[PDB]
Amino acid sequence: GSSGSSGILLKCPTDGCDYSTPDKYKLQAHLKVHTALD
Ligand SMILES: [Zn+2]
Repeated sequence: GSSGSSGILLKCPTDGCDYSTPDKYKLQAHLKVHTALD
C-alpha cells in the first residue's frame, strides 16, 4: 500500500460540500460541521 505524493487535498465526503484542506485532522473536525446539531 504505497502513497507516493504523501499529501493531497482532501475533499469533504459530504455530497455537495466543496471543502478541501491539505490537513487530515482539520478535515475530521469539519466533517462535524454537518452532523452538528444541538
Ligand atoms: Zn463538508
